[PDB]
Amino acid sequence: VNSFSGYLKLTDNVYIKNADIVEEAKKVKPTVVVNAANVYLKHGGGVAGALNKATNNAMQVESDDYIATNGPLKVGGSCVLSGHNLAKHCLHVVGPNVNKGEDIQLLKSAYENFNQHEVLLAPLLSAGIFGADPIHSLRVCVDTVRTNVYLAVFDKNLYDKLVSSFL
Ligand SMILES: O=C(N[C@H]1c2ccccc2C[C@H]1C(=O)O)c1ccc(NC(=O)C2CC2)cc1
Repeated sequence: VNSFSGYLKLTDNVYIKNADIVEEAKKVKPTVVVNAANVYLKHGGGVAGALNKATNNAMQVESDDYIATNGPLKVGGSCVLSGHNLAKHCLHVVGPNVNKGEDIQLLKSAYENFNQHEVLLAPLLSAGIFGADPIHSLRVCVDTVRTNVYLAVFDKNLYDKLVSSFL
């Protein structure tokens, strides 16, 4: 039993809710919140900008030190950093950004990072300002992630479309 509330169950291990991932993280304080990161960990907008703002920019400060030491992530890769006031840990995962021309096949590799964590609160990777089709992202999630994932979808209209079209 866990503390996630109001989710629709899609499969054995994937759950979905119309929710603001920031508000959801603040209430649940999950072990892992996933950030929709880029390779530079520049958290300017979308989910990343929102999560970083909620940390009062502490996420960005920590991220800048990470990059200065380690260099950029790979598209499809991830790193574990602090969850600050939102979660124990933040798993920064880089899905391909279609608005930069990155290969959508890398979306499966991106979701594979979730399998290193037993339970996660997450957005749909490569959705929103990353330019992928969220219906496709949900399909890849379901077909790739085997651990327990609680998906937060900010837009109610999109949430309803994702549920109604789910196979
Ligand atoms: O952009 C956002 N979500 C979309 C996005 C973008 C980029 C990558 C993946 C995704 C998934 C997509 C979604 O709706 O699930 C987003 C989510 C939450 C906030 N919360 C706040 O601003 C708090 C109220 C002050 C802001 C933006």
